[PDB]
Amino acid sequence: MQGVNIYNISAGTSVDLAAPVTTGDIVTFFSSALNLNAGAGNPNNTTLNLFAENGAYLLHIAFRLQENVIIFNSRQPDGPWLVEQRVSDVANQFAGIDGKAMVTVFDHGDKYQVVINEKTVIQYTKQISGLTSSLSYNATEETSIFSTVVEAVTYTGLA
Amino acid sequence: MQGVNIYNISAGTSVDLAAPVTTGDIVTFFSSALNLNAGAGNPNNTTLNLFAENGAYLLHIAFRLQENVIIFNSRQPDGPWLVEQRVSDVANQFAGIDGKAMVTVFDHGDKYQVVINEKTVIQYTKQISGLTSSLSYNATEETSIFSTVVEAVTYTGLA
Ligand SMILES: CC(=O)N[C@H]1[C@H](O[C@@H]2[C@H](O[C@]3(C(=O)O)C[C@H](O)[C@@H](NC(C)=O)[C@H]([C@H](O)[C@H](O)CO)O3)[C@@H](O)[C@H](O[C@H]3[C@H](O)[C@@H](O)[C@H](O)O[C@@H]3CO)O[C@@H]2CO)O[C@H](CO)[C@H](O)[C@@H]1O[C@@H]1O[C@H](CO)[C@H](O)[C@H](O)[C@H]1O
Ligand SMILES: CC(=O)N[C@H]1[C@H](O[C@@H]2[C@H](O[C@]3(C(=O)O)C[C@H](O)[C@@H](NC(C)=O)[C@H]([C@H](O)[C@H](O)CO)O3)[C@@H](O)[C@H](O[C@H]3[C@H](O)[C@@H](O)[C@H](O)O[C@@H]3CO)O[C@@H]2CO)O[C@H](CO)[C@H](O)[C@@H]1O[C@@H]1O[C@H](CO)[C@H](O)[C@H](O)[C@H]1O
Repeated sequence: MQGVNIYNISAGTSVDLAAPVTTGDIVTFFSSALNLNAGAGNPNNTTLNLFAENGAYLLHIAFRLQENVIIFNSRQPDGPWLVEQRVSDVANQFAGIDGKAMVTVFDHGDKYQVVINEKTVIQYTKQISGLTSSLSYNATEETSIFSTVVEAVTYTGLA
Repeated sequence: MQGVNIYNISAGTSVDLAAPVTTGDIVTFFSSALNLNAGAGNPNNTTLNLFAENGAYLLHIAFRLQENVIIFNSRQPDGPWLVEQRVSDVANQFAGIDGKAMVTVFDHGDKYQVVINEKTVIQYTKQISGLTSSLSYNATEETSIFSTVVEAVTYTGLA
């Protein structure tokens, strides 16, 4: 049955989904703030993650202002990071809207489509497959580009 | 293709969609406020609408505090209001979240599934079919249960 679930992710924490995200489902992260002038990351300023049942990082979205790039990657929980995909000009991806932002991920089965507000910044070919059982938003209190609490909304049972 | 579109609807206005919403698509209205003590409507306090290309109300969602009900209906532009589907106890539907709210509409072709926050309030069997080409949020700045501006986010091209 189609459903909507809402989660409040505080910076530096994760949440387990009550309804898993699989092929055809959607997850949108909402930030009630946007600080594109934050200091240097360590190396990341902000990261958004979708975890599989087995603990794998299905999709890792990392925003690095200092390197002016958004990174997309995957990795096993006990393995190394795999092949990174990069999008240049972080600030430009959020152009049009200020004071807040929205990041959407579509699980298309063999790929993850990431959209910043209304702009699809990448069709990321999966390096690791499976359904998402957990999410996390990692960042410090001083250098995150998003608010202290990031809200995640999932639309599941779509297919 | 799958896409995300954002619209800011000021009370009493409507917007034409850049991407029409059809079977398998989703639209969520976000309110940055929630006043269940707004007072008696005239008769409605707030309405959210999905219009067909010809102006027909495909889905009319009316929040009526004085009657303590949420009304769902449809009608042709020159026709009478059709059969109302009433959900009682407005406060219960928004329970769990204060200060704001979100109303989601799933277009399943034969029905419109409406979800307030995480709670599915109705599986509205359509009385009129067709694609949604426009949306509206109607209310006065005096008695609306939502903020002056409501943001509509559509997820289209899903099917
Ligand atoms: C800290 C950092 O920026 N890490 C990113 C890394 O950048 C490389 C250097 O970092 C190390 C690391 O700690 O991972 C340094 C280690 O000594 C290296 N290990 C070994 C055995 O040599 C690793 C290793 O080379 C990579 O992991 C291989 O992929 O890299 C980083 O210090 C260096 O920074 C430059 C800087 O850009 C330049 O301006 C300055 O003048 O010199 C500095 C030092 O040379 O750049 C290195 C090359 O990139 O690069 C990897 C990708 O290759 C990652 O981006 C890594 O960050 C992780 O990325 C993950 C997602 O892919 C995830 O976001 C993690 O949270 C990140 O830490
Ligand atoms: C103003 C209102 O509440 N309208 C809703 C209506 O309420 C009925 C009475 O309103 C009329 C009307 O103007 O529509 C009065 C007309 O004289 C009636 N027409 C005829 C030919 O008799 C119509 C007609 O019966 C209906 O349209 C048929 O569906 O109804 C309203 O005055 C009456 O008020 C009661 C009050 O509810 C009660 O608490 C109080 O103690 O006594 C009052 C006087 O008796 O209540 C009537 C209830 O039927 O009812 C219809 C549904 O039957 C709608 O709810 C209508 O509101 C419209 O709803 C639409 C969606 O379905 C849409 O949201 C429109 O914007 C609403 O105006």
